[PDB]
Amino acid sequence: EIKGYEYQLYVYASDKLFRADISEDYKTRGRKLLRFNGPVPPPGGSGGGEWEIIDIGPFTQNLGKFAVDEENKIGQYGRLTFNKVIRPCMKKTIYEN
Amino acid sequence: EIKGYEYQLYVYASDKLFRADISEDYKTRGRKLLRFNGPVPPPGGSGGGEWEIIDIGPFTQNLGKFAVDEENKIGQYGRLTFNKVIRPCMKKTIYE
Ligand SMILES: [Mg+2]
Repeated sequence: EIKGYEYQLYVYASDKLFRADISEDYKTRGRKLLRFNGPVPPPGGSGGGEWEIIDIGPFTQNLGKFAVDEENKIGQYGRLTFNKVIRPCMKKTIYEN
Repeated sequence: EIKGYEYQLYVYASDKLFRADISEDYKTRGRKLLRFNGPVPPPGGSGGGEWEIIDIGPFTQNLGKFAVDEENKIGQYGRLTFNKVIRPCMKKTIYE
């Protein structure tokens, strides 16, 4: 049976974007702020669309390897070694309108 | 009808966690790194569970208000005024 939930929210406050991580008890509906960090970059890039959770199989792992390979051309964090992609992996599909 | 895709990935590299935002064009299949940011905290808390996208209706807006009200007790960023929660909003279900 459900023990509770964790939520990850992108919340604007004072015109700035933050990531908030919240825990919630199923039985009491009592809530806890786990983390509040930012400002964070907005999700996505261009175009409207709907977000979905996808699995983290080989295709998603190779997207992570792509991202690290590209970042290593930039070098902002030094030379990085890809380890793995973790859940959740989110995908937005953008339809031409 | 499909223009392309965007991905938001949590990727460990050199044992540090980063958020990577990637675009993919449907017609060319080309991929672009939009943003790479971190180190970031891992999503969720301890314990496993399954993630889903939820809507940003009143329940979700009130979670955002909860968060801003709580953060305003500490004040690491000063005093904040809640504006809104945007998409995507993610929910992880934890089972007993
Ligand atoms: Mg959907």
